[PDB]
Amino acid sequence: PSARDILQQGLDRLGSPEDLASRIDSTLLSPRATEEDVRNLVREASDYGFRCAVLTPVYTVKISGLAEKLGVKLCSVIGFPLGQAPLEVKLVEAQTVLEAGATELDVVPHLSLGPEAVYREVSGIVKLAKSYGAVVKVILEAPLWDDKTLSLLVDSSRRAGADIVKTSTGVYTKGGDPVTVFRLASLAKPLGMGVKASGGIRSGIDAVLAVGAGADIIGTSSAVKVLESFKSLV
Amino acid sequence: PSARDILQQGLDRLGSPEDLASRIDSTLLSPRATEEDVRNLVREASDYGFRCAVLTPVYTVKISGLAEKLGVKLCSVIGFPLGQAPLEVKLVEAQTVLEAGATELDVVPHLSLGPEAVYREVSGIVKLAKSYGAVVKVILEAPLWDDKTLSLLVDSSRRAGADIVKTSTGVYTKGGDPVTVFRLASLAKPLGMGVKASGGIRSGIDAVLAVGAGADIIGTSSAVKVLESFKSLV
Amino acid sequence: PSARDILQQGLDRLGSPEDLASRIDSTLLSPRATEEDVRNLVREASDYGFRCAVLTPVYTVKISGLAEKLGVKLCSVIGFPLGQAPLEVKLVEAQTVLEAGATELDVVPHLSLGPEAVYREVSGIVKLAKSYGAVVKVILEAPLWDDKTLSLLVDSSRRAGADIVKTSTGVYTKGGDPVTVFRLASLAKPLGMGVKASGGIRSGIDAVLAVGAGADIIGTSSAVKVLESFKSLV
Amino acid sequence: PSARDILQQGLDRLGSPEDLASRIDSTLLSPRATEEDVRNLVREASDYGFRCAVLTPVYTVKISGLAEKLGVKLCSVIGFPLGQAPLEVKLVEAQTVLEAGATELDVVPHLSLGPEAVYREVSGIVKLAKSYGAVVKVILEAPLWDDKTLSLLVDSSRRAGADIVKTSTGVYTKGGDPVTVFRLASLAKPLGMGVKASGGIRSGIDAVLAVGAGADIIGTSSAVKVLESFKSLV
Repeated sequence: PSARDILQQGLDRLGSPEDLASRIDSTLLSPRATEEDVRNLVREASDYGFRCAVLTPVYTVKISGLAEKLGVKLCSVIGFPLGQAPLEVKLVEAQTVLEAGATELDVVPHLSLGPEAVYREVSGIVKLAKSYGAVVKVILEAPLWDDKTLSLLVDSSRRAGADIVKTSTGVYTKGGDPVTVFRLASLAKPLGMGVKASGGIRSGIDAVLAVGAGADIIGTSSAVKVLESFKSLV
Repeated sequence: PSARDILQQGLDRLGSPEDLASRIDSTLLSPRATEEDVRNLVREASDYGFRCAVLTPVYTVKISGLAEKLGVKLCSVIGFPLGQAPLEVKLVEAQTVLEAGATELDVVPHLSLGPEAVYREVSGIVKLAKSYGAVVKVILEAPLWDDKTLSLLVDSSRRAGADIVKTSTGVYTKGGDPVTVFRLASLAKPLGMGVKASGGIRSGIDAVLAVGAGADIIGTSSAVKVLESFKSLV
Repeated sequence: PSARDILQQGLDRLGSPEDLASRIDSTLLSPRATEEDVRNLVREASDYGFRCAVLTPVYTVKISGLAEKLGVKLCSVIGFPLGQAPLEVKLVEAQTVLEAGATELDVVPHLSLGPEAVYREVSGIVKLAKSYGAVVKVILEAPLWDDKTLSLLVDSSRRAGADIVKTSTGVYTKGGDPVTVFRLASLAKPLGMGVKASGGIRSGIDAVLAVGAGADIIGTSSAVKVLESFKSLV
Repeated sequence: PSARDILQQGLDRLGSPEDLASRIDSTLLSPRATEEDVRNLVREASDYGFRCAVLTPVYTVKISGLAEKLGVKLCSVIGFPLGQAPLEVKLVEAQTVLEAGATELDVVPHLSLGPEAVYREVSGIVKLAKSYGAVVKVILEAPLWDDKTLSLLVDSSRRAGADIVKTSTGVYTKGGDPVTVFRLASLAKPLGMGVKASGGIRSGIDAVLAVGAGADIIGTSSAVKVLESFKSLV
């Protein structure tokens, strides 16, 4: 795609602030995040109509009550952000979050073990997830691998039953840029998988470019600012 | 302007690679730059049809012969990048480059001395530049000032007779982003002055966004990559 | 302490490369780390006589056989690096690594829930660790808190029965610098707890400075370079 | 040298705060620096006994009166920080500063033109400088070149009549670290040239390590903090 292609595609897909808001997974995954910050995250998600609230396992559970009351979908990260705890540990972690009402999981598999291990690991998590009717997004840290390796990873995710593939944890890499988004999307979309872009998305512009590049969902810890920035540059 | 506004404005103005190449001030201002590098810069500027080649005073002089032969317009930075040498020094520097054939000057005034001082100083080099029919672009390091102060600097530049105002040196600040570009453009355009965006412009998308925000000229040390990036994202 | 004080204290404690190597927790906690990399880490730990090898739960388990064969002590990070999975999850994770032979745990508690919560949580893993005669190092992300808050965290760690307190995860903060190390040490040592410095320790000089500031143990992903750098600056 | 060597050497040379203060060239070379900041720089230089005040040409001239009254030696940067204005322009610049009372010049030659050009250029500046009994420090941007090239540069400076060689402009590179300081010192000292380290020196510790590595003079824009940091770590 050309530069013009990505800009035009973004414009074709985001006609209104509501369109953008509906694609944003409002996130809070900071070592400093308090219960108060989490409450504010969920309330604002409802206030602005964001796709869902993304939290760590503990806060997902603690805030599930309020989220249910306000009708805010909850997404929890799993084995995040390093992803090198054993499969059993991630399942116990996913279980507690699923039992609490979380309907989506942003999973970090043990990527460095290779495509086959990722397939076996993700399949195990998707299995638990399906029993709750939960959606699984697989974080692939795309900036770390070449295309051949990213393809193998996307394919293992597909074969595992995953719905969406995510570009980055936003910790070890950043994947909110058009190039990284396109690298993942050019592989995921043909297979019918959704695409989530995350990492450094701070402006409405950043958001529109990511969508134009192929992202279906926008992950960001600055959801409100991204939305306001979309409406007005300054 | 909204995020959509700047994207659309960028698309409306840059329909072809030629349109882009025509607005690009291909630059080389590095402590590592060699004569060989400069020859390559000027030759490729000719190859790609870039707006001009931007160089330091010494290389502007050394390459003037080649530039003339290949029909490449030359632009020299003056008092770059700190701008705290006295006017007398800057005038001697400009005089030498003008004597060599440079038709544009990207001047860094002693900004921190205040709007009035900038007015007097720029009025001086503009007077000199005019005798050679050369254009003057005033670098204002926009990211350093609030809107009130930037307006004062833009106004002084206008009063002094300058043609264009530039967002940044790319050294002490980076002003290639849409917000910075708009901040300057919103003030300068109503006054009939041109706007040049510089600082961190590495992709074709960066270029299109800067133009959409109001930049007439794009300054970049990666002219070739920006152009190729414009044609193909990856 | 004065700058001279920390330098002198560092020199007084590290007379030989062996003294240094003996205080180094050779670490590998990367999303890119492969089994091969881990084998190399453990083998070189043996070669250089490093204090132990620090790994993620999965690799701690996979390498336990080799580690035992080469007589390399194993330390696993727990709930690393964000620490916001519930205690139950962290306990399962620790249990598996302890079952494999790990004798030390570098634990990341859910710091942002407050001192009291940290006390209860750490008391839990310490109880488990004790049944295996394993040592527990509590990561406090010192750079994130003021002295009053850090003191509260140090005190909770002490009350919970932890042996050592660690300055940082090396991910959300970097705590290998003398100031951070002293901030922690000034609080922990008077309480009889050990101090581990981690985050950005790349040179032998970084190591000596951290020890001079009060670090008993040095955590680093560049163990070999730190040692060689200790022997020769260049 | 070993890590211990550099720490011990620093301690041998900096026994008191006064020792450190006497080696510090208190600097202010910011695009934001105002006349008020400059006055404060000079007053404090006297207050703490720093070696001298380092300023841009314009401020050197504007503050010379006060500096003379307080007995504060003045050092001006020349052709700083890019160094690619012609020799004649730098001489006019050096002249105005010398005529004002500046007794030291921190010169940035056009390094990328090669050793021979640097020799011819520096000789020209040293010539003007000697007539005022002024000292010349030649900035070599050491981090940019290999040892062979740095040696050629140090030798051209020596042959040119320069007194001191400086590691960095602090703009295009940073040379306050032990490694970079040693690289320059191991070449300069045998030839009897002084050594100035600059770039990122913010702590008393940073200062002591640089001296231990061979720096005779410490350039820093945080002179007061470096000195206070030397006396007390926190």
